[PDB]
Amino acid sequence: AAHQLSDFQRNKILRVFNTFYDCNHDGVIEWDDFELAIKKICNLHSWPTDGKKHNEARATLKLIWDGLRKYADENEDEQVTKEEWLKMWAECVKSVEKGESLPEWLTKYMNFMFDVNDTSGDNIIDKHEYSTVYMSYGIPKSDCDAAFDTLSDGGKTMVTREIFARLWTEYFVSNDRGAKGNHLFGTLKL
Ligand SMILES: [Ca+2]
Ligand SMILES: [Ca+2]
Ligand SMILES: [Ca+2]
Repeated sequence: AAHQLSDFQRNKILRVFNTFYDCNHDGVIEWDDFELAIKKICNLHSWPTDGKKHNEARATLKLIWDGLRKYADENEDEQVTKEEWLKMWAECVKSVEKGESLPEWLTKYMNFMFDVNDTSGDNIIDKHEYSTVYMSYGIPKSDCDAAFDTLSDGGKTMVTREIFARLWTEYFVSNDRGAKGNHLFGTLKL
């Protein structure tokens, strides 16, 4: 009585491990991966290392890693493995299906990524801002452009902070292959 992750769900959650959290592709998340993530973003947007954007990104990522460790690092080595990661997500999905909200470190990350996408600062991610960011993570442009149209409902919805936040939740927990949120980090062929 209860339940595991479906193949669908597990693979969506491993995809994000591999592409966005494990920046040195060694199979585990560590503070070292976050430092890398920080360099990557500074390079993308041309932020100087000792600036306030950089320093605010670092501070935010520290809180996020602190919350992630608290949630997932069961053997307390300051390293989160795919094992630790999936075990945690199993409980984060269930808790979400029962009304609870996602963990605070996760919402923090979502809001931080929204901010990273929305370089114009107008509270809207546009198609160019979007592919600029996900293409930097190895997502093909054609899967960025298709995903954007899906996410914005072919332009009927503005991808604001709140819309990004809802889509974000749906990516990680939805078991519906027709959900829009499935394509938040590039088109999934389904
Ligand atoms: Ca790593
Ligand atoms: Ca660990
Ligand atoms: Ca914008």
